[PDB]
Amino acid sequence: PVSLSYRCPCRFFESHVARANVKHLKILNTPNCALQIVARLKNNNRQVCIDPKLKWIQEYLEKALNK
Amino acid sequence: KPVSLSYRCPCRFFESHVARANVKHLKILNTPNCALQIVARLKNNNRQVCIDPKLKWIQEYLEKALNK
Ligand SMILES: O=C(Nc1ccccc1)Nc1ccc(-c2nnn[nH]2)cc1
Repeated sequence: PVSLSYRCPCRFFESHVARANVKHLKILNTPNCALQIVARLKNNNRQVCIDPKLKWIQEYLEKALNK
Repeated sequence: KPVSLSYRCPCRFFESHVARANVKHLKILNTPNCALQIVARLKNNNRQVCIDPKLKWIQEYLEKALNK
């Protein structure tokens, strides 16, 4: 089958994930995709794509970086 | 050690020469007790390595993911 770009592993996102329920975030190197952010959740150990506009993500990433 | 028994921060060492093009993804650990929270999974060899948070391209990489 023909493919016209690399597939985006994230097609849908969750908007109601809390920072406290995240083991880690993964930021996928898929810059042409709208959704690059995955969370692995603490309560069940599953991965979900998450809303990149969640304000807590920004402070989470700033703290990781400004070290 | 199993993780359940580990008190050590996960990243012992970091790498400063990881090219953006060789990164499958960055994993940002939720470990505020620790200095190094950024792990890259590499495309060419599939290793996970901790990376220097001052690596040149990381900030722009992360900002682009957010700015959609
Ligand atoms: O392989 C790497 N590290 C490692 C850690 C423990 C044991 C053996 C090896 N690092 C690595 C970093 C960057 C690149 C690379 N190639 N092109 N762009 N980045 C390849 C390997």
